[PDB]
Amino acid sequence: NCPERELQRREEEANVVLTGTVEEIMNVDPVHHTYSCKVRVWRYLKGKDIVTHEILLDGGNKVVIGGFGDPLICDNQVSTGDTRIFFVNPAPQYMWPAHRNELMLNSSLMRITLRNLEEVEHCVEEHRKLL
Repeated sequence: NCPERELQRREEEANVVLTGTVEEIMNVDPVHHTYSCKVRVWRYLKGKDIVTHEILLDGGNKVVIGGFGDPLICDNQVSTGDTRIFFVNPAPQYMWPAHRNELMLNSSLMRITLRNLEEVEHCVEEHRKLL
């Protein structure tokens, strides 16, 4: 078993949460031993406004996500054609230019099922109620 933070904590530590399809595996980051992929976004579950103002989208619905293969994350691998729920954050400036204009994976990838979609949306809405 691989220890994973509670859903509550994960939603809290990820400013952007989206669903999408892996279209292409891109380059490797030899320093952190991770890789990036081009992902066609379907819908945002959180942080859509953050992506709109800080990321230059390709073709209007495609983004690059990096950090796959990270040892700190339990479910961290993908192949072309995979569909998942991604918990990510825009890459900080100190990770530029290697990860410039990329969203970085923050916690385990989740499969696309209505149960997962419902639970994640609820956790996002609850955290928003404290507002």
